[PDB]
Amino acid sequence: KTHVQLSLPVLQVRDVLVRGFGDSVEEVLSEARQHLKDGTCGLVEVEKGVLPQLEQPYVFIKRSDAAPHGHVMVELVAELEGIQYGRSGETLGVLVPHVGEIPVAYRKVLLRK
Repeated sequence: KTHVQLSLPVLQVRDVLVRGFGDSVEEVLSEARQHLKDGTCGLVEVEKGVLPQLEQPYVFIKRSDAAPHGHVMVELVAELEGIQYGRSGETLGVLVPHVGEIPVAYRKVLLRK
């Protein structure tokens, strides 16, 4: 399938133990997709002060369209030193590894895989 319904745990930035997916744009997009497939991916909602507490490159989920079965359609965009790799809509948050942190909510998305 081109799209997968996922429910992503929403983490507080100060709880996150592993604050990025790796060291290159290509690695972070790769690892993000592996963790999404394995159910080991969390979501941090972007507000003032959040991104400087996480590791670059960043992997965003961005709205890809205007929401089947409650799931917003999203795709992955990476960012490194102010350059983005991909072009999409509004940021729903930044993806991070999930290693058992307690979430504050769940975000239902339809992920373009």
